[PDB]
Amino acid sequence: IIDGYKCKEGSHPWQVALLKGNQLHCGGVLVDKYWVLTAAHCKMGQYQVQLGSDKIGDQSAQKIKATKSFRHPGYSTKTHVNDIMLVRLDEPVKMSSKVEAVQLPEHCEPPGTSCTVSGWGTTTSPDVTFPSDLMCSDVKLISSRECKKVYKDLLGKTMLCAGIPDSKTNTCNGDSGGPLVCNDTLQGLVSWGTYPCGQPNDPGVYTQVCKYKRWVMETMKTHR
Repeated sequence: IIDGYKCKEGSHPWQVALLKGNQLHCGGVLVDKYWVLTAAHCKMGQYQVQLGSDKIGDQSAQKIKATKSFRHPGYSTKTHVNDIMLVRLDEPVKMSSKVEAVQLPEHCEPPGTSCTVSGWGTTTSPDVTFPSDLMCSDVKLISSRECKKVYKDLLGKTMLCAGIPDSKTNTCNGDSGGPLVCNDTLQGLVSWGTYPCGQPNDPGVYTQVCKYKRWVMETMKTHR
């Protein structure tokens, strides 16, 4: 997160870190005791999922291993359309004041809605610095029609854009898969941006979670 702020202790109990062993690979968001939602480009054969702390590599926070990933079958390694993936934990996580599933959206929030995205991505670019504490950035949903003025054909129908005009406040490397929450629901997953990060008027780009409600439900289901 570029030009962000330290998220407030325990206001983000749905935040998880996907680690490659010890080391930050991606963000993620808890959606149930057994399931984590993240970007498809974050996929690995296994993860260690850190839950329940704002501090990355917190020795007190529980890590749960996960080996099974369910990428949206439409994911494109070329365009990054459908950049969403569910991950099944090896064991369920106990809920508490530091660990809580996020609210999945019932509707799509419109342009202009105020949001916050969080992660442990670098706070500088291109020269990288990785933080201990979870960082937050307040952004606003930008309409497809505006965002297209910048990104043109790069933008698919289920990519959502967010940012602040004339401001560097944005996502960056390591923030991938993390939550964009607007109005107490998850509206986005961090997908991509321009590089270097934090360029004014270059929106951050997100998988628009309201468009995948059937798929998430179908994939998570536990009964029928």
